[PDB]
Parts: sequence; C-alpha cells; structure tokens
Amino acid sequence: STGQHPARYPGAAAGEPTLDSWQEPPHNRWAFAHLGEMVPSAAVSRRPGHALARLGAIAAQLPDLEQRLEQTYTDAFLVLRGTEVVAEYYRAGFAPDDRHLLMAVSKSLCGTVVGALVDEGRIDPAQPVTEYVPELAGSVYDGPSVLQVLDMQISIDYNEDYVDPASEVQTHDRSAGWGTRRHGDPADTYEFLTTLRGDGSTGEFQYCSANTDVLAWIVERVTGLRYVEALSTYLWAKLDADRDATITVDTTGFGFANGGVSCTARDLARVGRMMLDGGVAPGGRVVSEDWVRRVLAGGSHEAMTDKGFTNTFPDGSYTRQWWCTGNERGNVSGIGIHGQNLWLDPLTDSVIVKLSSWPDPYTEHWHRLQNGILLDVSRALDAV
Amino acid sequence: STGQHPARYPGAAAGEPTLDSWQEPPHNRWAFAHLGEMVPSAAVSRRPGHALARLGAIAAQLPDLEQRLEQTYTDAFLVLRGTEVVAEYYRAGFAPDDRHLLMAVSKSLCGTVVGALVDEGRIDPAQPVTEYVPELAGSVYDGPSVLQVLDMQISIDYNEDYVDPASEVQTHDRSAGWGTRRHGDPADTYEFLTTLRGDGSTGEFQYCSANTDVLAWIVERVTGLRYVEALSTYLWAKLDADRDATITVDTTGFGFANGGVSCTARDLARVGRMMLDGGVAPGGRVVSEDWVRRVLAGGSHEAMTDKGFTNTFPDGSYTRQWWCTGNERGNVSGIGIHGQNLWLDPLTDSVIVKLSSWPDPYTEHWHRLQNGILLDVSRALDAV
Ligand SMILES: NCCCCCC(=O)O
Ligand SMILES: NCCCCCC(=O)O
Repeated sequence: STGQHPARYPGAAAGEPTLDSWQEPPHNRWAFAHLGEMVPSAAVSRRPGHALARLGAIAAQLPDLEQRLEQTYTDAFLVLRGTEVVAEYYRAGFAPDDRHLLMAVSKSLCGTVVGALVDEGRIDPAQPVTEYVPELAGSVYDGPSVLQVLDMQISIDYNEDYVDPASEVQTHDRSAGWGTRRHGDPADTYEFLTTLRGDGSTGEFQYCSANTDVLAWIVERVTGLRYVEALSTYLWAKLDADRDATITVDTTGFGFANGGVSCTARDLARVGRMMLDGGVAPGGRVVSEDWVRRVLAGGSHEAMTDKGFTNTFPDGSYTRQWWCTGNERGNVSGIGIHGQNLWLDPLTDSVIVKLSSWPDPYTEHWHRLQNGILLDVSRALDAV
Repeated sequence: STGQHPARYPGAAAGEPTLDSWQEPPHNRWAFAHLGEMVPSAAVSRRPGHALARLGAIAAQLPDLEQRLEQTYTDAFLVLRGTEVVAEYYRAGFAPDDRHLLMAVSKSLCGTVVGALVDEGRIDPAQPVTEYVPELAGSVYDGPSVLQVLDMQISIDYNEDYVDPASEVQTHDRSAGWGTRRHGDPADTYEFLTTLRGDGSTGEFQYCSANTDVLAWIVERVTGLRYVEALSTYLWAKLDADRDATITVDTTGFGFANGGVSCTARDLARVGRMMLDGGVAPGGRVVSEDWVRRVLAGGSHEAMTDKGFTNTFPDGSYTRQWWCTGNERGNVSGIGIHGQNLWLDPLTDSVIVKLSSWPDPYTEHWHRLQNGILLDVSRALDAV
C-alpha cells in the first residue's frame, strides 16, 4: 500500500481510469478531454527540412559553432542574455517551437517546485521523508531527511546497468511506463519506490533518479495536487511560456518527475531566467531569493565523489536537484542524459539551453565536447 | 505479413521504435521530439471552474437550451453560421480551446482524405481494395471495392458486444492500444484487419469501424505517408486551424482512423465550413465539388437497413463516411459514440458541432435527445 494519491479527476476512485476503463462513466468525461494521458498519441499538424542557424554575435568568436553543435547531436540550442535571445540553432526537422524531452533537466524543475513549497512553509527540508510519506517506512527512504533527498546524499542499492532488465534503472522505467512491463514489476512508480533499500548510510552523493520521484510524491502529499498540476501551478504557469510543457505519466497519472518533461528550448530558458532573477518570474515569485542563492552556492564538496563530474569540475557539488560546477564562473546546470542542459552563467546574466540526442546516454567523450561548448559560449558572452 | 508501412521516421526499420527501443539510436533523435507518441503524457499548463454559455441569438428561440445541453452531457457546443460563430457553450472544466475526442466523427475526416486522393486520381473507388492493399487478400476485404468500404456496404462477421473480450469490437481496440493487450491479440491494427471474415455478400450497409482503418491503410499505400501525416497534409493543414489535432496511434505509429482524433470544437467546425464551401478551405481545395455534392446527395437508401437510424430518418442513408439523414433539410452529419456530431445544415449555411460524454456509447434515448437539439438549433437558424 502506497497511501493516498491525488485523483486523476475530481471524485475519481484510486487508480481510475485505467487503459481498460477510460471509456466508462464517470471516467469518460475526463478521459475524452485528456486521451493523450491514457493512449500514445500523435500530433496532426495545422501547419503545411533545413537547419536554422542564427548564432548571431557569438558566431564571430566561435566560427565553427554550428559544426560543433552538429557533432554533439544538437536538436535545439538557445542563448538568452538578460531578457534577449542572442543565439539560436535548430537541426533540420526540428522546429523552433517543437518540444524536446528534458530527461534529468526535469529534476531541476521538480526541485524548484519543492523550493516553492519550502518558501510557503509547507515543506521543512530538515524533516524526515516519512513525515510526509509515512508509507516509505521500511524502505531506504526511512530515516533520511527531505534535504538529503534534494541533495541526493542517500546510499541506495540501485543497479545502473540498464542492459540488465533486473536492474533498478530498467525496473524504474517499466514501473513508470517508459518500457514494457515484465511479470513481477511494480504496478506504478510509488510502489517501485517502496521496494528500494540501502545500507542506511547518508552524506555522500549518489545520483539516483528515484530521489526525484520521492520529491514529487512529497509534493503531492503536501498539496493534494497531482504532480502534473503542481508543476504547472508552482512553476510552469508563472513563466509566461509560449507553450504548455508535457510530462509522461504512469498508469496512476503520476508524472515521471525525474526525467519525463518535454518543452521548447525558449520556454526552458524562462526557467533559467527565473533563477537568475532571484526566483521571480513574470507571473510571480516562484522560489525565494534564499533558495536561489543556496542553489548557486552549491552543495557540500566532500559529498561529491563522482569522478565523472569532478574530473572536469574539481570543486563541483550538487544541491537541490542542480549540478554545481564550482568553476571560476560559478556555473550551475540542470543536466539530462543524451546531452540536455539548462546551463546558468550568472556572470553574463545568461542562460544556455542545449537539447540533444547523443547516441549514448553518457560517455566521457560526449560530456567533454558538450561542456567545452557550454564553456566557450559562456566565455564568448563576457565583456571585452 | 501486412506488407510495407510508412516508417515512423526517415530510414526507420519496420515497427521501430517500440516502447522498449525509443531511447536507442537512431530512434532517439525522433523519439525525444515526439515522446507522446510512445508514452502516455499529460499537459503541464502554461495558464494559471464554471460553464461558459454564449448561446447568443438562438437563446431567445430555445430558452432552455443550456439545460438541454447539460442533460445530454455536453462538453463543447458551437454553431457556425456562414463564417461567424453565433453560439457557444463549454461545460465547467472544459476550456474553449481544449481538445475533445471525436470518436467516429474521425471517420468523416478519413473519408475526406480519401476524397482528396480520388480527386488527384491516386485512388479509384471502383477498384478492389486489394489493388492498393494486396495483403488483404484472403480476408473479407478481398473482393469488395474501395467505394464499398467508403459506403460500408460489406457484410462482416463483427461481434459488437463489447462486454465480451473475444468480440471483434474489443479486439479491435486492444490491437490499436485503446485497451490492454490480451495473449493472442493481433500485434497491430493492420494485422487485426487481415483476420476479418464475412460471407462475401455486399451492397447492404453494415457500420463497421474496421472499414475506416482499411481506408487509412489504402491512404498510406497510395501516398507513402503515415496516416497521421496524410491527415495533416490533405486536410488539417489546409483549415487554418487554431490548434493541431491529435490522433491515437498503435504500436507501429498507425493512427486510429476510425475514432481516435481529438480537436477543438471551433476547429472541427472548419471541416464543416469546408464541406459547405464546396470542398475548399483557406489553405486550398481539400476535396472536389463533386465529392462534396455526392456526400450531400446521400448513399443508396435501400442499403440502409439500420433501424437505429431509419426510425428517426426514414429516407436516411450513408456514403463516404458520412451519415445522411435524408430529411427535409438535407442534414448530413459525422457521428461518434457518446454524443459527438459534426452536423451540416446547408439550408442555413451552418455547421453545428456538439462534443459530449454520454455515460453510454449509444441508446435510443440519447440519440432522440441529441437529434432533437441539433434539429431545433438548425430550425432556429432559419430566416423568419
Ligand atoms: N529514469 C529514466 C531516465 C531518466 C533520465 C536520467 C538522467 O537524465 O540522468
Ligand atoms: N473502435 C473504438 C470506438 C470507435 C468509435 C466508434 C463510433 O464512434 O461509432
């Protein structure tokens, strides 16, 4: 039992509707207006082939930038300096207003929602996860504080070998609908989370996507809103975005908070703009000045033992669902597999969005190239 | 074997990607930009409770109209007289720009695409289905002409008892992803179609959703385009619609042509406007004047033996995926279960869109009420 969860619609029974009941009353009134949430669906374009390159100014400083973007399988690239879009690139076949999967950049958005609730006093990061999700008692999340989830400083037995279907990484995906269910798999994401275990130690960084989903679960218990709605109410609806964002949902309607959000490059930049504006967005304050300051300040360096990160960023750290480089520019970034970045360059008051599709989720090679681009573009924005 | 089908993306292998391979190259470049086509997804609103009733003029003639709409579980209602929206209604919780499942009104859209191709000389309705889809040899579609599919005049052993999972109606849904697959079910919609059989007789009307999917299959074989794209290229992209429409897709990416399209009420009205404009839309001619004329003229009355239709419309018929009332007003309508109608009233040059969610897919009761409303509103538009 995973306890109470936000109903898919007002008055809906637990877990309703399912793929086999959405056509029945009372579910159908809701389902007929949100079928994409139940069945895979394609867009039928209202509009009746070549890459779009508008690298503007930085072009002179970075002559081979377009080629570098192509080399890193770039789908969408956008640089926002202050409130102005100063550079843009979209591969052939990807429109400027098309949406792109964010993978783990989604985590930084979730952390933002949590931050909003902390500001409201609805969530106390010092409290144990079980204070908000009692059903996580008996799991690896029994004992750790919400802040430890936010900073991913919980030791968890989590097999990351996606080649092995028995791995936690693969099981997590199947439990959420990202892959075909296998006999024995948990019914939904909530159930999957309760199956996680660890030695009980905390304090050391361990990147684990399950942590973000636990944060989303906490968000639901504290607000009573489906994570999908909370993500809109506390963040998306305040950005004055061009388009809605989307998020994959599991069989209960629970959004895949750790990596299932998709949005346009320009809209993602609005999240970065909000961060560089002390937590304020066009529709109102999203998070407190303090929350933003803590994100830019970074997490405990000693907790960060991931060489994949520290080899490039020796003084790097992680906090509140954001990667902190700890470099001379104080760069902080949301990061997602296959080349997704919501990169903040406070020095130039700029945001760099890079959405890609590397053939591999992660390799030292791709990261070296990707970071080289983000750093070069950041430096190209410096006053000279 | 169901033969060649349009690749999900340029160069894609047959059936790729699947729910278990979309994250892999080369599929991921496409998948990351169209994840909703693979995994159920929810919209994260960019916008931060009460019914909207703007029945304008017809209000005076139909004082209790709003109540009548509520009684028939109306979600969206819109009347377009000429090029002007003269009446609108949206239930509480449904925004004017929200999309709604069209159910079988989707069939009329498919027939329109077929008509466009007939006008181009790419499809000859007199030709046997097997001329375009040879793989349907050995099935109930081996022998009948494309026109017989268009007019649904093929006898098919098709169990319509949805309560029975073994029924063709239920199996059709599961094969397309509208329901959870059961061991033994066809892998996709194409395969399901090839399993259909009949006594070989033709000429009498038999409403069967499988017919529309065969039409979509023909569309794909003749154009080489995924039905999703053909629906946009030959119809949607020429309407100057406010929003994209959406269509559910099965595991191969094949759109559920018979009933999976969703769109706004106002945009659906643009389809009716095109029909009343002799087949021309803002973006160009969609179908020929002759095609539209044949739709308004109706099909063979003798073929129409469905009492559920003739008890209300004695001189009714069906042709090219449209229901023809044969009444004194010459009303013709796209119809879908649970109360969906794309109703044409040529006399007043008006289109009536009614999207609903009746608790039941079909009952004499709901239809009596629904038709009473459509007829009363049509008459209220008459010059006096
Ligand atoms: N859990 C499935 C993949 C989620 C994305 C993870 C990441 O981008 O680091
Ligand atoms: N084949 C699943 C239902 C399709 C809708 C049918 C109809 O509206 O008549």
